Amino acid sequence: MKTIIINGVQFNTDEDTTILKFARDNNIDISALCFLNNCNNDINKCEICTVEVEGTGLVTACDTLIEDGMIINTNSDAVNEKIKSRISQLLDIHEFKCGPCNRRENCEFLKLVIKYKARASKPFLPKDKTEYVDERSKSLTVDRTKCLLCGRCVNACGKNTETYAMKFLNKNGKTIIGAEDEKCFDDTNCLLCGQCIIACPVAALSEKSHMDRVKNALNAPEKHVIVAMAPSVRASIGELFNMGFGVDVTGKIYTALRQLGFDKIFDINFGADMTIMEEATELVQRIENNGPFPMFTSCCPGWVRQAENYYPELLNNLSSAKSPQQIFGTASKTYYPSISGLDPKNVFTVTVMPCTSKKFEADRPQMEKDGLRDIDAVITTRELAKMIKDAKIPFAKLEDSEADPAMGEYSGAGAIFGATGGVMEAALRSAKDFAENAELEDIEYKQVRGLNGIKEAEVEINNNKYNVAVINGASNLFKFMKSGMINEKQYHFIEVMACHGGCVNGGGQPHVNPKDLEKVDIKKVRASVLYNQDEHLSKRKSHENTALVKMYQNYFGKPGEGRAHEILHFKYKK
Ligand code: SF4
Ligand code: SF4
Ligand code: SF4
Ligand code: SF4
Ligand code: FES
Ligand SMILES: [Mg+2]
Ligand SMILES: [Mg+2]
Repeated sequence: MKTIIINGVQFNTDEDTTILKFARDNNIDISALCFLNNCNNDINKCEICTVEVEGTGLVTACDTLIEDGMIINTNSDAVNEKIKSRISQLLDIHEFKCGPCNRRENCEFLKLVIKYKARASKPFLPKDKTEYVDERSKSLTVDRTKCLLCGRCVNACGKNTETYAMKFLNKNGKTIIGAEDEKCFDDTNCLLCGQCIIACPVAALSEKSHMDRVKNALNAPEKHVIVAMAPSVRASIGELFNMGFGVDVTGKIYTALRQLGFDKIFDINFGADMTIMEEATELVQRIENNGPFPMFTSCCPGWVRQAENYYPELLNNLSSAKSPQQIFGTASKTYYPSISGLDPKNVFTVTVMPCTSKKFEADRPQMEKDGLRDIDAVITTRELAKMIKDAKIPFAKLEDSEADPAMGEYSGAGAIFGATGGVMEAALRSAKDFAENAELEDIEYKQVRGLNGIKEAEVEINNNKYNVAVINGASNLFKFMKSGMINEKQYHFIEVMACHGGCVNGGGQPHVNPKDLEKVDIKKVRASVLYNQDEHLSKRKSHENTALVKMYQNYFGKPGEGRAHEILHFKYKK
């Protein structure tokens, strides 16, 4: 073993790890900042994790290994003044205005300033933030007046996407972070997945705001404003109201959306069932025509952009079915009027997503028809949360209400969409019933679930074996293709999500403090909410959605053909 003295307390351990990690595992407080995802800022260590080691001096605990004979002190005056100096220096480059800041209620930096009572040697107060702000992107926004240059976004992008779209840049001899050549992120190989935002300890990286689109549309007398949340929203937004993790708040969201003044409360899970109708039918179609295999999902715009930027040869292999968001939006301007009498142009369709990329998908030029946008606005989970708080809605104390069932009902299949393997399973539940023309009892495909990067399974459909795969994260898509796993066998249907764990870990999701990520498996705790809804729902198949069946019977007809194929589909091409 090793003998380690920390603050006078002796430890006898055989572990090989860092001071920070060992300290955290023994309830010994050590501050940190730039350390996240088992990596720190190598070229510019923040030194917030400084601790004293007798015979060595001050050392960074987040990358310093424990060694026998170490006598560590974490709270000496020499350590605190050092940490206080670094935080003070960061403040010299930080616009310290927490009042209007969108991270006011969960900023790692603010908590560090309060903790050490640090103050700026000179308050950073830029007159014009123009040069510091980049709002060119449809999904991302950079405010470099808040940027600590901790590199956590850069490292996050590398790990999650392996695109390294977020880079350190030298602008006029000044270190900043941004896209390649300081271009607009959209104009680069960036996936707009927002993982860089999630890793950001401050409000330096945020989503491109759409709240003005919403509030204007709401206050517009003639505008009929629809709202519909994604699957993952009802399993995460509760976190930003001190309700904890893994708490279902579906009913509370519906009520909150009515108090905010939305004219109609629908649900994207209804659109998730639609996507399954239009994707399960296509899978069966491609089987009969024998290809083109494999069929890739197309509901994740992060993946779409990844295909557009790295694998354009696969764009014709993507499912023509629109994403649950876009497919919902299409029906909102055509079907919903036909059952409400509303003038389509007065219909304003808003979605609540866990995703920053969804903003880019919704504003795609061709994502419309007859001048009518499928989706007019997308607000992240964080945006809706702020919208609720600004309205002074006591969310945690709201009583449950239901959505409007015309486009608000959803089966358990559409419910699990928010988790990696969700779309896959949901699609197989319908495709097997379609191909075999039956109503099979066994519908649970646990094989394609979980947090494994790459997941594969052999499924039987109409007395024939087919190979499916589920790519869990953009970095795993790169690995899947580069390593030649695609060519090792003939796959017939592949799911691809950009964010590891699925949309429950989207870029528009609530920020989780590093100390909570250690205590909670955010990806599984969030997904559990979705699977629990699937288990307790009467309808667990997309095509068993009564409200949707009505819609298809009375308006669209059959899926994968006629009117359905006409307007609910969207093909990508190189
Ligand atoms: S980023 Fe954090 S510390 Fe800086 S102004 Fe915003 S809330 Fe305050
Ligand atoms: S944008 Fe955020 S994560 Fe990136 S360097 Fe600045 S503070 Fe760190
Ligand atoms: S949105 Fe995703 S791909 Fe783009 S820079 Fe951020 S982490 Fe990288
Ligand atoms: S996995 Fe979901 S949340 Fe992440 S980029 Fe794709 S659609 Fe958005
Ligand atoms: S947390 Fe250790 S150097 Fe940043
Ligand atoms: Mg390191
Ligand atoms: Mg109104």
